[PDB]
Amino acid sequence: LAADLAQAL
Repeated sequence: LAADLAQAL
């Protein structure tokens, strides 16, 4: 999940 969110940056 983290990678799925962190992509925003």
